[PDB]
Amino acid sequence: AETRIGVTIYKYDDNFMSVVRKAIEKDAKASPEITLLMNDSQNDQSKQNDQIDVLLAKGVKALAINLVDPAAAPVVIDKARSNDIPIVFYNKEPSRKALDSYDKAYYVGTDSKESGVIQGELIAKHWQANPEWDLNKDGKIQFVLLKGEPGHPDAEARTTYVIKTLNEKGLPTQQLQLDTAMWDTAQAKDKMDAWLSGPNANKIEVVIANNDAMAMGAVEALKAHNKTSVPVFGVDALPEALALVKSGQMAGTVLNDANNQAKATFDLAKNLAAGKPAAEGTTWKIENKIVRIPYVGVDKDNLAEFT
Ligand SMILES: OC[C@H]1O[C@@H](O)[C@H](O)[C@@H](O)[C@@H]1O
Ligand SMILES: [Ca+2]
Ligand code: NA
Repeated sequence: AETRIGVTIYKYDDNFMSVVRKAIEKDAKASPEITLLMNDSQNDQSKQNDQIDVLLAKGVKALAINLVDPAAAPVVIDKARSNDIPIVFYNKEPSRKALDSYDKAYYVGTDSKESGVIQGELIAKHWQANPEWDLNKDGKIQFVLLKGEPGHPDAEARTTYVIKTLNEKGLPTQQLQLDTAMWDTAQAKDKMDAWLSGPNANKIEVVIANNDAMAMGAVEALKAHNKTSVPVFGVDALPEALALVKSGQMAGTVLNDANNQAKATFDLAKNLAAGKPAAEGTTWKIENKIVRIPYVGVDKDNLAEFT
């Protein structure tokens, strides 16, 4: 006996979604009647759309979709609803209007703003404890920021709220550079290397990255330029970032809870595949069809909890 569930990951080479992918597959092992059909959309929404057509033709009873493009949620909804197939969107949040457009569309993710606020609180905490970080002694944080994908809710909120949080805590900032590296380590290394080769190089006091993968690239570029005392902040708490916090090569990150997002996505998909209320028999709190899993700030104080 078997219930098929189709799953997409927007790109398997995304560091964070690779963690989520493995956690989904691990959780599915405990429900041997489920057969997961797991797909790498390779960062291409048209490929994902074709994959969804195949999954529906192969008789999946639910879809768990990590969109390539958040704006494509209506296309996916239109495909799934033809035969009343439920969708748990996850990690890339569709619009409220898209979620409300189909009774069987749900979302599992995070409060994106919370991660920006926590990151700003972490930067404030360390800035206030490290007066030497104010290289030009002007009382302002001269920073560069590595942004995630334009329009991605986590990139937009982390970028807006890290700065609002710092400023509201009484720490003025000066944005020397702000550009996207598309969540990617190599793009971030190249972008940081360019900034370190230009006129703002010696003015940079803090590196803020919307994720750990981009922070890791910035760390490499800082090392190449012998700027290892410029602090770097990320988001996700990837193992590699936790190792950099331990060595002092990153100042802080924020746990993006892949384990519980994967478990909630799988649990909701499994209930919906059976025609049951989405959170039945689970602890997940659905609020207007959305589950949000808390972020947690991580630095040297609480690092031992995570390694
Ligand atoms: O959608 C993918 C993105 O999701 C974000 O929540 C993670 O912080 C990023 O690392 C990841 O690249
Ligand atoms: Ca300064
Ligand atoms: Na994992």
